[PDB]
Amino acid sequence: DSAIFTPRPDGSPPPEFAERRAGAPLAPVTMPSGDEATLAVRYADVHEVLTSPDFSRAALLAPEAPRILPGEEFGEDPNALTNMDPPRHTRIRRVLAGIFSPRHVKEWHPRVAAMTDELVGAVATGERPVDLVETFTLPLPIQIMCELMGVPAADRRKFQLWTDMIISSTAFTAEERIGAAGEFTGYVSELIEGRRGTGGDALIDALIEAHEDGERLSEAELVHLTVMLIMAGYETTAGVLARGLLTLLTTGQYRTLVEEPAVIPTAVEEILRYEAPSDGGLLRMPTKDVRLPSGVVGEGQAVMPSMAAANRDPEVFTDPETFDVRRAKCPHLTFGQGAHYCAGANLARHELQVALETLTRRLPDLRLAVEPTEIEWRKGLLLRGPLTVPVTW
Ligand code: HEM
Repeated sequence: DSAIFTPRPDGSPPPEFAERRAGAPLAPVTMPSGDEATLAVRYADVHEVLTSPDFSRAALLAPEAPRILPGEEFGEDPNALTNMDPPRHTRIRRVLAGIFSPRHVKEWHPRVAAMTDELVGAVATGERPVDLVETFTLPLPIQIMCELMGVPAADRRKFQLWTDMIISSTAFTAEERIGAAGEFTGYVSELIEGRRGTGGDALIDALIEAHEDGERLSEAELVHLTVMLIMAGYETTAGVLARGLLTLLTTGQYRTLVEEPAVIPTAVEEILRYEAPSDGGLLRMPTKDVRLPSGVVGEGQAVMPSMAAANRDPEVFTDPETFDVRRAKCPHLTFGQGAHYCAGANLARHELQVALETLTRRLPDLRLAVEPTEIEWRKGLLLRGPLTVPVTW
């Protein structure tokens, strides 16, 4: 297991979050690696940990630094954006801010709608019951990312299988995951070679142009970013989408969106808040003693921010354990905050919105085909979600 506390059979939070928010807001936690870190669970603390300039990400690559998981995985690549500090991080963050500008993401809206229509159309004209994960919530983000990256349809499954292997640290050995990452990268390098200089207007072309014309990305940064964007845009989105649809169906609030589609934008934010798929996040190393709202974290003592625990803090969210698609106030931290705020947040939010728009439009009578306790879940602190979501109509 890679769960933060006891592995859980559903999407409910571990009781230690509420216990800690009440009586131990900044206390050590033993991570799956066996190393310790300070677990921040209150929203005020997590928000400061994510936004303060007095924390480092690159310091966690040092040999004696705490690690979240046992082994030497791929979050140790010094060319990964999540492992960088300013000024290097600043340069690449500025490149990505232009590439993912609201104007540029809006230009990708039609492809997002086309892929969503295709997959919902296939469900609606097919047999029932169906597993909505295999037929929709899993394929949709990876197909979108593959389209935006100029990947042929025939290769989407390889990308899905490679990503699943690389992120499933407890399911495959390091040799297997290293091998998949080597294929992934190798494919992406050949993709760039066949794509560069041909005048496309996709995400992949904007990344290539940043390297070739701007000289604002190195070759290793370009290749690593392209792989990361695919992996992040696929798994995290797919997990939030499956968790959110399961919760909509179990609470009966799917019907709320069918009858009042104007609620879908607040529903997307509430799904992000309530089904935040990572109980824990990337560690932050204090580069000096940092005064947080609940206490001081010492220089050199790494902090785990829990965005999921922050997302249920009653100081910020009234009735935080209630799922309410009409919730007006929803400043969740599911996309993080500060320097490493999700670079794809606009695209991810739009995908979720269009998924719910299209499912409720085409399949208004959708309902669970099994009792929710028959569904198996992933357990790990970096990504939890249901394995299947059987539905019918
Ligand atoms: C629902 C979907 C998603 C969620 C909940 C999510 C969440 C996050 C979070 C929490 C972070 C910051 C991690 C930290 O600071 O420790 C992050 C970073 C990032 N996300 Fe997203 N993500 C989602 C979708 C996407 C999509 C669609 C893309 C790209 C197409 C993307 C690209 C990135 C990248 C590149 C970073 C690193 C930014 C940096 O370190 O400067 N994500 N994401």
